[PDB]
Amino acid sequence: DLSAASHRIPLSDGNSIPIIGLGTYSEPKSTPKGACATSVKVAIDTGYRHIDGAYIYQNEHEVGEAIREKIAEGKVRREDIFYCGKLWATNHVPEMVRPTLERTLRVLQLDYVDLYIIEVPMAFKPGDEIYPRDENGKWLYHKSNLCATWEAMEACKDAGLVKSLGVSNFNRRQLELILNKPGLKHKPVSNQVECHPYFTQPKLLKFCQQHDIVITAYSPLGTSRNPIWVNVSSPPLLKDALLNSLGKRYNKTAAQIVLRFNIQRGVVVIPKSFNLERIKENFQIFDFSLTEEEMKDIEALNKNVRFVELLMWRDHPEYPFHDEY
Ligand SMILES: NC(=O)c1ccc[n+]([C@@H]2O[C@H](COP(=O)([O-])OP(=O)(O)OC[C@H]3O[C@@H](n4cnc5c(N)ncnc54)[C@H](OP(=O)(O)O)[C@@H]3O)[C@@H](O)[C@H]2O)c1
Ligand SMILES: C[C@]12CCC(=O)C=C1CC[C@@H]1[C@@H]2CC[C@]2(C)C(=O)CC[C@@H]12
Repeated sequence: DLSAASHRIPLSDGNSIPIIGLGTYSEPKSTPKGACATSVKVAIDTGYRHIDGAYIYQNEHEVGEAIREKIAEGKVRREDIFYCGKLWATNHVPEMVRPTLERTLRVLQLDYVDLYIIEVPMAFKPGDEIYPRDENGKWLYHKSNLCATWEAMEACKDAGLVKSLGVSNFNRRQLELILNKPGLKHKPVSNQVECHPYFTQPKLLKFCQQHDIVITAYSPLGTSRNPIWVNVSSPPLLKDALLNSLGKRYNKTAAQIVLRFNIQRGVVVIPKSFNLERIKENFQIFDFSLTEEEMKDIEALNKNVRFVELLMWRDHPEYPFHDEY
C-alpha cells in the first residue's frame, strides 16, 4: 500500500496526494536566503513528491526555483510534483481571490498549483501588511463570508489555475457552512490543521472522514517551538518518554514514530526541515509499521492541548478554536 516509491492517497475530486510532504515555513528574519531552495531540492532527490508552502512564508519563490530546476534536470515531471499553496486572511474579498492566486503562480513561474486552500477562516483588512493593526495595536479585521470566498475559489479551479480546493484551520461548523452551501460545485477535499500525538484531533478527524475530507497534519513534529506562536507550557513532543521508547523497538527516532503514526491512520504529514540529515530521516517511514497496540498506546498520549492556539485573534468572530471541534 504505502512505500517510498508509491504513497499517494485518493482525494474526493479524483486527484491524489502524497501522504508525506516537506513543510516550508521558516522564520524570515533569521533564515538564510537559499536555505529553502536547497532543502526542497534535497527532498525531491530523497524521494519527496509533495511540497507545502504559502506566499506569506516569504520564500515561495525559492520553492518554485527548486521545483523547476529538478524538472529541468529530468528528475521529475511537473505531474510528479504536488504543491499546496494558501490564500491568506487579507485576501478573502471574492474579487481578490484569483488575482492572489495568479500572484503566486508568477512567483513560482508555474501554470497551476495542485492544491489551494483558505489559510484561516478569519478575514483581515485587505492590504500588503500580512498582520494589520492600527497605531494602538488593535487588529484590523474584515467581515467574513466563507461562502462568497469559496465561490471565488471554485472559479479558480474552473479556469484551470488549480487542481483541487481545500481549507486550513476550519472547525466543524465552518466546514458544514460550505458543505451545505446552495449550488456547491466543488466540495473541500482537505483540511490542514495541527495534528500529532499530543493533539490527535479525534472528533474532527472522524467528521472529516464521514465527508471524504482528508486531514493534513501541520506541525506534525510539534512545531519549532517559537515562543511567539507556541504554547511552550506543553513539553517538547519529541522528548516524550513513550515515543522515544517505542522508537528503540524499531531503531527509529521519536520523529519517525510520530510521522508513521499519522500516515498509518490515513493522515497526510508535512514535516518541515532545512537540515540534510533530518530531511532524509523524516522520509524513512515506509520500512516498518506500528502494531495495533502501539497505535493505541500513541493515541492515548492525547492531551487535547494545542501548541498553536493563535490567542491573539481569539476575539475574531470566526476564531476556530472556541468550539470543542
Ligand atoms: N496552514 C497553517 O495554518 C499552518 C500552520 C503552521 C505550519 N504549517 C505547515 O506545516 C509545516 C510543518 O509544521 P511546522 O514547521 O510548524 O513544524 P514541525 O514540522 O512540527 O517541525 C518543527 C521543527 O522540527 C525540526 N525537525 C524536523 N525534523 C526533525 C527530526 N527528525 N528530529 C528533530 N527535530 C526535527 C525542524 O528543525 P530543522 O529544520 O533544523 O530540522 C523544525 O524547525 C510548516 O512548515 C508549514 O508548511 C501550516
Ligand atoms: C510555523 C509557525 C511559526 C514557528 C512556530 O513555532 C509555530 C508556528 C505555528 C503557527 C504558524 C507560525 C508561522 C506563521 C503562521 C503561518 C500564521 O500567520 C498563522 C499560523 C502561524
